[PDB]
Amino acid sequence: HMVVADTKSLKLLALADKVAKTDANVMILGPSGSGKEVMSRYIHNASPRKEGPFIAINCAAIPDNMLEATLFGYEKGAFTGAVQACPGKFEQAQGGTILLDEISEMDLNLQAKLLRVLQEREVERLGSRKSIKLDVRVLATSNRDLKQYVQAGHFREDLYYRLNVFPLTWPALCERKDDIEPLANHLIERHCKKLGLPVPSIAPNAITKLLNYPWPGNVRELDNVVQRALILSENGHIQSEHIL
Amino acid sequence: MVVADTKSLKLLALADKVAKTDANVMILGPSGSGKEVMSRYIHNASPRKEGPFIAINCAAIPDNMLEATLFGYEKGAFTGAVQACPGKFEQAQGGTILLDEISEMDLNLQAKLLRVLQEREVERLGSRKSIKLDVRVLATSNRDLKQYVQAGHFREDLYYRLNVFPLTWPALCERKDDIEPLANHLIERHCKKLGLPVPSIAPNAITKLLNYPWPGNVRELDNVVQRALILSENGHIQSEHILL
Amino acid sequence: MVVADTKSLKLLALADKVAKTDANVMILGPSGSGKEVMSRYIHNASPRKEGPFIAINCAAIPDNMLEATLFGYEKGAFTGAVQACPGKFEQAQGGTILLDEISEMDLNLQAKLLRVLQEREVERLGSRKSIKLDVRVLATSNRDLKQYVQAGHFREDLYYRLNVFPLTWPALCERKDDIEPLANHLIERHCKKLGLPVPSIAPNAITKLLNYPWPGNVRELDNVVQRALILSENGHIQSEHIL
Amino acid sequence: MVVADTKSLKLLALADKVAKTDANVMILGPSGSGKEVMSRYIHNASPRKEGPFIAINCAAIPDNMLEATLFGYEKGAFTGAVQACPGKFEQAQGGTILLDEISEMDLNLQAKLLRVLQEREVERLGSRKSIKLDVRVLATSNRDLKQYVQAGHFREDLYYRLNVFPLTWPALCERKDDIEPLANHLIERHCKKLGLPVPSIAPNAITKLLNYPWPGNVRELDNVVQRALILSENGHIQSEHIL
Amino acid sequence: MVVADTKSLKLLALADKVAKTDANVMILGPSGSGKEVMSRYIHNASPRKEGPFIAINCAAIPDNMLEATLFGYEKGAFTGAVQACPGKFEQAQGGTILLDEISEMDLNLQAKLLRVLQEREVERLGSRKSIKLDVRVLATSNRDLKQYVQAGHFREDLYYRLNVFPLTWPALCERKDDIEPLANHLIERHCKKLGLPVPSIAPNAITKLLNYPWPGNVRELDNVVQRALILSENGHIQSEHILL
Amino acid sequence: MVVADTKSLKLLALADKVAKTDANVMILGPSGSGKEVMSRYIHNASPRKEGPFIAINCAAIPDNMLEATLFGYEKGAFTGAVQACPGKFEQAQGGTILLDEISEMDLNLQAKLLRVLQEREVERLGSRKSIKLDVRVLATSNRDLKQYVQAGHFREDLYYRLNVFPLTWPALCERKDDIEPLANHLIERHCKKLGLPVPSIAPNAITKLLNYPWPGNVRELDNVVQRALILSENGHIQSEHIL
Amino acid sequence: MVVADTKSLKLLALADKVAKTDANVMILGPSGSGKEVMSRYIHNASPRKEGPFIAINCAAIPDNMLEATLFGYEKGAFTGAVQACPGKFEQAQGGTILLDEISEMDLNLQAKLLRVLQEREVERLGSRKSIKLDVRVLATSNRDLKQYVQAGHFREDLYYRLNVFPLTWPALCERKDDIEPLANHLIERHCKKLGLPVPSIAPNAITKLLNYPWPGNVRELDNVVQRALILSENGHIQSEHI
Repeated sequence: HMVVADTKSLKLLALADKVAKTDANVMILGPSGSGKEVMSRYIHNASPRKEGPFIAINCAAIPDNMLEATLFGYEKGAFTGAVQACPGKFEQAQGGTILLDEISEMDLNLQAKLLRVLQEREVERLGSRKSIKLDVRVLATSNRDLKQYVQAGHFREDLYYRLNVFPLTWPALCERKDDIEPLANHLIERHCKKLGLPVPSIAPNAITKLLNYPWPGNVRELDNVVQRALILSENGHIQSEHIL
Repeated sequence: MVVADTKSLKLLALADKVAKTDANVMILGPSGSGKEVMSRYIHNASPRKEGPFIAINCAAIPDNMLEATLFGYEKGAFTGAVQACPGKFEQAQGGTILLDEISEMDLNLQAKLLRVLQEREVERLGSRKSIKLDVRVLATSNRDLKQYVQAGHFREDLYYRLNVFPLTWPALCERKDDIEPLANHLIERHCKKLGLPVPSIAPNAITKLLNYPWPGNVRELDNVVQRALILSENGHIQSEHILL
Repeated sequence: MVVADTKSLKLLALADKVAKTDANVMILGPSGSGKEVMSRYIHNASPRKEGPFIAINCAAIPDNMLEATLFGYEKGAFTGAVQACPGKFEQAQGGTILLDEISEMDLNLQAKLLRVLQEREVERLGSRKSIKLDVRVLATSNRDLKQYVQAGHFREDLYYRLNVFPLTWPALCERKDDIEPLANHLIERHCKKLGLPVPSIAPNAITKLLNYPWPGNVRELDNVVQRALILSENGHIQSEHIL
Repeated sequence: MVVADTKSLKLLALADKVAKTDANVMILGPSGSGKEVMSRYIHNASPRKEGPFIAINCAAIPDNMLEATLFGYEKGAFTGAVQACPGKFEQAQGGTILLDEISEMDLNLQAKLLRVLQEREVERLGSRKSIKLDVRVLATSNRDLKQYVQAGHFREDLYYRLNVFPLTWPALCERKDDIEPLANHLIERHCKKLGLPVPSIAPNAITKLLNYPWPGNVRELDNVVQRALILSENGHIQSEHIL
Repeated sequence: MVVADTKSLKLLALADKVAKTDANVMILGPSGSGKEVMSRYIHNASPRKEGPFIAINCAAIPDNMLEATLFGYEKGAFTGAVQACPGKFEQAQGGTILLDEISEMDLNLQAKLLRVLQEREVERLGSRKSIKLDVRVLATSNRDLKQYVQAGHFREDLYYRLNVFPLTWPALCERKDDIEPLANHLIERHCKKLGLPVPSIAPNAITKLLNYPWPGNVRELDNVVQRALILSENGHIQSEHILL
Repeated sequence: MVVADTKSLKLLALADKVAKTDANVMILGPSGSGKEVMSRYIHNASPRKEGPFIAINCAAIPDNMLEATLFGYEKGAFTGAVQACPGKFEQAQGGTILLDEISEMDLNLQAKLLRVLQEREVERLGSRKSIKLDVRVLATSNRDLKQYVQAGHFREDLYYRLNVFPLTWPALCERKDDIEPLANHLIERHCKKLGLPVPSIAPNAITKLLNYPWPGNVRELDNVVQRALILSENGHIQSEHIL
Repeated sequence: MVVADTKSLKLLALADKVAKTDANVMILGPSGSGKEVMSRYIHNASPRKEGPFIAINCAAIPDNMLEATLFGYEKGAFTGAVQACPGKFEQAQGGTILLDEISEMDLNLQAKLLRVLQEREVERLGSRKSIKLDVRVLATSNRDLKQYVQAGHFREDLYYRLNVFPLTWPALCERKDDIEPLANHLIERHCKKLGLPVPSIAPNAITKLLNYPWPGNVRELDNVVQRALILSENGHIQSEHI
């Protein structure tokens, strides 16, 4: 799930263990593609809502301006092309948890709607007046300083405070170097199992190579380097290409 | 109805005065400083006590619906007006309406609100029928309205009409003696979901809370207090901007 | 008709003169200096006293309904017009219309008002039918209309027709003798409106009232006095800058 | 009508020469300086005196309706055209049309007026039917049309067609001998609608009027005179323009 | 055209030459300098004299109807095309068309004209039937068309086609000897539709007429002469205006 | 036109080599410099010489109809498409198409052309049916197309597709030995028109024609020589350039 | 394939390695430099050999139809969509899709592509039905994509997914040993598709070809060769860029 070793990273998980027991909103900060995904899934699994549903949406990746319709759902005719009814992500997360990835990418109007969801514990689909009662635990993510974003007038202050009771900052890779190697081995394992392949190991000098690179792209970059290495082929031996 | 600071107590004594009458009351001071309970207090201490109390945040109605929810509308009044709907003024009949963050109303909306205040009548959008009103008006603003008038963003005639009895609700750091009893209250109300309320917080944590400027006022305190309860139960060593 | 300052008394006497005539009267000076007493005073001194008195605030009509309100309209004349509706001029027939804050009309509306004044007729929006008018005109402005003409924002012919007889109602600090009878006056009516004995005003509170410049003129004074009543029934010290 | 300054008398004698002809006449000079009657004069001294006299102010037609009222229209020529309507030229058939303030036409309207002058026929908007015309044309501008041509705002060919016999009506201060009979005529015309015509009385009213430069010309004098009659209604000296 | 000044007479001899042919003729020179008749002179001197002479002023067609007037149209071709209507080229069949002030055609229009010139065929707006043409083209321009080409406002290929044979009709002050002969004609032409031809116009008036630079050329002269007749019969002193 | 200058004879020699093939030929040089003869010559020298020869001038199609006439269209393909209509490529089947002034196609049209060249099929607008094409392509530009590519106005892939065999047709002043045969040919064709063909220009007129630089090339020459004929028959110093 | 420059040979050896896997391959280098062959070489060297090979040039789809072409659509999806139409991904099921000049896709379209790679399914425009996908992706770009990312024109997440294994095909003046065999190949080709004549080529012409920097790379070489063939039909020296 999430295996790690840097002491700083262990402290974060201990922190995550404390909020997990409660139903507080968690904000996960840090660079994108740095592994915030599993920390979210980790929190849900440690929470009383573990058996409930876990729903994730990436607010920075929904095409055709469909973000708002995805979250809130809609009735037929709510907008051009709404040719059927569809339930929102919140409705799907009922009794469980919802992850709102890259939340800083919602427009102000959308933030106002999210704010009403949070304080009212209810949601209404687009083109509908009926409110649907909600029992949902909210996790979110931002790769931005949200306070800064508030002060620049792009993020609502009242929403910032409701989403920020318990911020956890997930470090970049270069400031938890002890997590490289268990991460890399986990990436290998993951990739080979999915392809139905024996999982190889990483020679010590490749490890060193991996430990002494700053990882501008963090884990997304690491996962790339590692998949490339497997192509250059099995049991990895300074088949590690950074920027050569 | 919580306070202890001498400054705040003088304010509630002034509240008591206006409450007796039907005068419009404008509440100034920063957003999320506690205003909403001043207004509920004023209503409770007023002869309209048994009447409805209706509030609206003019800065938090999405989809441009603020005007629609204030005045109500008839079916067809605008695109989406698919039904008739009473406005907030109608609902406050015989009681009190609180217009929070009034400084957000655009000039046209302001001109409509002025008429309501002058005629004690209101018409729904898409209707020519005026409804006789008996409503006590309360309002809040987090900005200096005199200035906003002088900048051409707020009607002068509306400012005076709402300015009979302006009460300024000071920032938290300017009423430091409210911080301890506020923190406590915030603790009990939060725990009031099968949580045994941890007491006061330890004296050193009191001190810590007293020696912080609270740039986010009561909203910030609430965050800090709920965060403290997560970290856990009967607090000592909790967190704020400049945690180290 | 509540004044005692010499400025004001002379003003009212001038107003008594136009009153007897059918001339357009323009009332200048700041808004919220209570120049509504003047226009209603004029109507009541006029031969049209028993006729309707119709006021409209040109600077306070929402949704751009100003034109439709003045001139009236037929069903379908513009989007939203689902009925016929008489204008303010029609309602003022045989009496007086008050066009408060007239410097706010756009130029197109001014041309229409000019034709109304010249032809003594009015057409509703979406109608080609003329309605004969017998209506006395009064108006106000808090702007200098002459400058507004030279800035190209106001028609010159309309200016001349509206300004045969301008009366400038001065700021409160320029008629300090009006302050106390005014203060007493609106105490009385924000007391009679609630049925209870009218309280006294401490001599020192008086001097406090007379020595303030009143940037908001009568509108401001009204606030101060209402506030004084809330702080309760016997003026001693109630005020307008805690600093 | 009603003049005394030799400057004015020469203009009137010039007008008598043109009136006998069918030439287009352009009358220059400031707005609200009395052109209306000089046009009227011209028509009365013309062989068409028994014909229609039709006047239109190009600077005062609301709602962009200038073109519609000039040329007329058929039902549905534009949105709002719910009927057929004769234009001003049709109404002037066998007489005279006055286009006051012609410099206010946009260029496309000018091109249409040019055609009408050339072909002596006119077509209603939304129609292709031409109506042969027998109409004498008079016109005014308060601006230098020649410079207006050079600024690109007025058609050269239309300027020439309308500039056969331009007559310049001087500002009031440039013909002071007119001011006293003008005042008198303004008073009577105004009192003629109920009251008895007072005299302007000796100078101290007259010379006061005479030593003022009248930036607003006769519209301004008209106002001063009406105001004076309010101040009141027999004597004078109570003339106000600065104060 | 009535003239003297040799230079004018030289022009007419050039005109007599083109007239006998079918070539396109461009008449240059200021507007309102008597061009309109030189073209009619060309028509009458040409073998097409008995045929139609058709004139359109490209700088004077209101409501953008120039293209519709030139080419004609079918019902519905544009909004308000409520009937069929033949173009000017159709009406000029077997005769001559004068395109006055052609420099005012937009580029699209010019391309259409070019094709008419090249194919000797025309098509009505909103139709694809081409009508065969047999039409002599005359044009005028009060501007330097070669430079207008260089300014990218006039097609080069069209420039060459219309300028086989340009005739530059000079401004009045450049042919002083035409003035008196023209003047009398104006007087003669006018008293024609009325009474006895006044002229006998003092010689001092002639001199006055001859020594004026005529900024407005013939149109100005027409004005002065007409004005003169109004001030009375038998020209003596006349205006331009109350001196300078 | 016979052609004689040394330069030109070599270009025609090059044209003959590429004519025997199916290669796209691009002809550079100034517009109106006789490129039409090069294109025609290539077709008549090619194996497809008996097939259709279709020319379009991309810089001369009004109403933005260039794409429509190139590709053809179905009824309804666009506002005004009230008919099906075959494109110029279809009409060129088994032969040759000349795309004159190709540099004028917008980038979207260029991409559509590139597709036709690549797939050797074409779709009419508003259709999605492919028509197989056997058409040889010739093109023309008066721009340097490489530079037009580097400026972002022309597709690089399209440039390379059309650039296999570019031929630069020289300006007139650069093939001076061609001026006299050309001049004679121009006169001769023009007079085929019942006019007897006027003899080969006086020698002095030839030298006059030779010592001019001809900024307008053949278009300008044709202009001059037609003028000369009007200054009638048999040419001397009837040649005008700038005087 | 068709190369002899050792740099080129190393490139193919890498191509062979990635070919046997299912990884996305990105081919960099200048446009008009022969990426075409290579994509195809990979396909034919991969386990998806006999599956369909589908190529689309993202820089060459007119009328803004790239999105429609890629994803397909139902009738009524956009204006003009008068039929249902399968997308390129559907056509490539069990095979390989080549996305040429991918840097040319807009951000919205990039976000849809990302979803296709992540979820291994595709919706037609104007439909909610997801088609399960089994397709190997190849891509090309003549731009430095990392910098395109840094300039904000390309999605970072999509960049990483497309670049586990970038291969950079150098310009012709970096692989001068490829030039002669390539020119021969074009001669062979462009006269196999004729009346089957017979080829040739002269020493001094080779030198000419070898000492030119080829700003247009392969595209320009092809013009020169075709042109030279026209200019004769045997031997040479008549190679042109004067």
